[PDB]
Amino acid sequence: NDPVAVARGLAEKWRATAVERDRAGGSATAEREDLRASGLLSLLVPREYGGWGADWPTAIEVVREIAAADGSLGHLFGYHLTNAPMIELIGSQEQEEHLYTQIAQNNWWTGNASSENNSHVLDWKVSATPTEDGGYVLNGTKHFCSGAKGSDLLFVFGVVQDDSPQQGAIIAAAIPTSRAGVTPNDDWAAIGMRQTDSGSTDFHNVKVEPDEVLGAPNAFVLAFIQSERGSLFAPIAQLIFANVYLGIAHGALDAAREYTRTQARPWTPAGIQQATEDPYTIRSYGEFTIALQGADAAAREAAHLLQTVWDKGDALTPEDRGELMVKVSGVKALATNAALNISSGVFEVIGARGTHPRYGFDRFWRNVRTHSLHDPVSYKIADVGKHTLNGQYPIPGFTS
Amino acid sequence: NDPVAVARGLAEKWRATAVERDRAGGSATAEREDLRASGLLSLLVPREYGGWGADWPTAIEVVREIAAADGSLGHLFGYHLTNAPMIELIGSQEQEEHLYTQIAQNNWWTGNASSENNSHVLDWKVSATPTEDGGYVLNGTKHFCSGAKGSDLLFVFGVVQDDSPQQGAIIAAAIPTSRAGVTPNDDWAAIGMRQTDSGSTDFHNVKVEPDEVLGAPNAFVLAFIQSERGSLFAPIAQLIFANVYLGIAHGALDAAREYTRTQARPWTPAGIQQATEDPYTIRSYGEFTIALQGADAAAREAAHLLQTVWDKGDALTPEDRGELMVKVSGVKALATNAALNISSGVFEVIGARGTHPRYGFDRFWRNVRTHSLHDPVSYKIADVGKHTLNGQYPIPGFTS
Repeated sequence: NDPVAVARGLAEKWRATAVERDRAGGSATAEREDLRASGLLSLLVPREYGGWGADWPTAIEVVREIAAADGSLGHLFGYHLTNAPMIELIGSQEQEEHLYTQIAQNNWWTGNASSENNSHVLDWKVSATPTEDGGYVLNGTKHFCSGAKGSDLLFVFGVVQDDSPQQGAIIAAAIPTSRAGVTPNDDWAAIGMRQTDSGSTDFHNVKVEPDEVLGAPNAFVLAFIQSERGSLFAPIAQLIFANVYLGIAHGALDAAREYTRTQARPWTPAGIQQATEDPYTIRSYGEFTIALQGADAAAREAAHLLQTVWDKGDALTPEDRGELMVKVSGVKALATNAALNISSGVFEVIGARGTHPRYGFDRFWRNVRTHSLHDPVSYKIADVGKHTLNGQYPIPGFTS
Repeated sequence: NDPVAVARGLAEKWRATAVERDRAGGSATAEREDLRASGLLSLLVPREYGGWGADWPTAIEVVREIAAADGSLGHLFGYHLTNAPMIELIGSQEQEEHLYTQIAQNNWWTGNASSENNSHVLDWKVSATPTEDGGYVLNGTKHFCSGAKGSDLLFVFGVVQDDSPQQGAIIAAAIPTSRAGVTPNDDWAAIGMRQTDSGSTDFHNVKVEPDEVLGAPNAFVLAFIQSERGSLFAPIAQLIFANVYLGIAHGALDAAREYTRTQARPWTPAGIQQATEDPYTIRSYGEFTIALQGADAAAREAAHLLQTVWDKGDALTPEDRGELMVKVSGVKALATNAALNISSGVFEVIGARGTHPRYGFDRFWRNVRTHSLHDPVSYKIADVGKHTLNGQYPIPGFTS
């Protein structure tokens, strides 16, 4: 009924273990179970199929709530949300009905071992060999996945690399993570985003049934070229990422605020009497708040635009998609730079004693600093620039 | 007799284990021994007493080289260098001859358990109780020390808090760290500066002998009020800190450069062929370099000014000290800002694979994010502003 309230409940529960979990790293097994039990995994699945049928702005509010409590869980959950929509972006009506129903009925976690955003297709590690029955066999190791480990349903891409008619095609499929031959490894380590389970997954002679293949061979690339509905992949993922960062930024700001009010001491050599009345501390909080004020407002407008474009279905035009991606690109930039600035900047007001690991105050920065590198913010900014000056739209792809 | 070359040798040696040492934290036992063996501990001790007799600019270059290798070791060594000068600043010539000679001949580490920079004196934790023979007994626990643990000679402050004529005076002393009742604890933990040994030290009925008391009771406070030679305490320490930050920034920049050249991949969706030819990567390296170019140049000028004021001895004037502190305050701000900006910003050019803990790339940011909070940069900036607008000099103290 009120997924945001549910998210708030989880956030409250998770704040108590936030420091220890960041320190420990590894999979957040108990928290993934909390999410499973909450029902939120089917947030975006249509109510027709047992899901919550939430709109994009609402699902984003949930992501933000979770991200503020825990950057890793925010990304884990937010990215999970982007997987199933692929089914209606490039998959068939039959697949939509079947898989949406199973996901909501079974409260499935979804994961991906999908695109290699910065490799030419014939160099991708996971190959797809066509079989006589119209399916494929997957082989190879996807070195960077998102939530494969711990997932029930895995959205995987492979490239046909033999010399058949499908040579070079990206094959998208949704298969059970528990299928023999699929090995999601426990090898994720990073300065931040430590509990996102973003390690490697091995595929050893993994069969993909014809009916598990989403769209035609190379459907995603064909959709990108045409700015068809499948080209909504990037604006959706990018807007979710931007909101994860904004959530992390709010988490950092609120943690700092509580510390300034309760633990911080005034700088007595400056004659300050109360930490909360230091004029530079006051200015810093104003600046943090104002940076988020603009970033959040922009992000909210972008979600409404995404809702509009989404609701057009296959009637969307390349212009609709391009205008959306430009707006989202700007939000990704605003969120990246606000979150980095705030998550680092709050230390100035917290002070020396707050560097103790018991506070884990650097987890916010480490989390944003890590994920913000998924794709280069410099080209987000450039895409916006090319639109402003030249009226040009981003070239659709996995990150633009 | 090229101490900088010796320091470069150590930096080389320390390279293979920089990541592991930051990860492990604790005390840098092996590296402290390397420094002991190198002879550098007596860098600023006059040649007449067995030391190198290096000037401030040279000593600072040594600190910078070490800080670039390892921020903790840079702080540890640089802060150690600031201890013995106290003997000249407020102690007698007899004490100079005695203590400088011991430090140099024994290759001693010096540590401190000195000022509580943000507490009124009657609230300081370490009390000093005068004794019949003209010495004192120390009691209490200094909660934040610098290299007390692992030191051979400890510079300690206590406050006279009994009803006596010396009531409220700060007593400075230099005692062997092994003096009965001194217990440097192994309780240092922080997000960065992990091997600086900055934990607490307990004093249980610790006797300070009459000849170990440096200057009259309250000598430092009296020297501050008059801008006497003792007031060089802050400009020395502050300039050292700024240069530790600059060293850390260079370390980060160099780590990034090597990674960009050898490991980074071009962003192929933008059509880039070589990571080293990306125009935004090039711009970022330019901005990092330029920020350090300005901060380093200002730092160098400040070191020359410190040398000039130092060389005046007791003839320095309050204006001399004031102009110096204003300059150093500016360097502290420049170094802080540059080091935070670079140590965070290099991630943008390194990219997602560089977030793996095996690279330890966040250690640079964690180190400067931590120490930069020692005293508030906002008041460094304000002190400069007050000089610029009003011609006012900073009020001399332990941090200004």
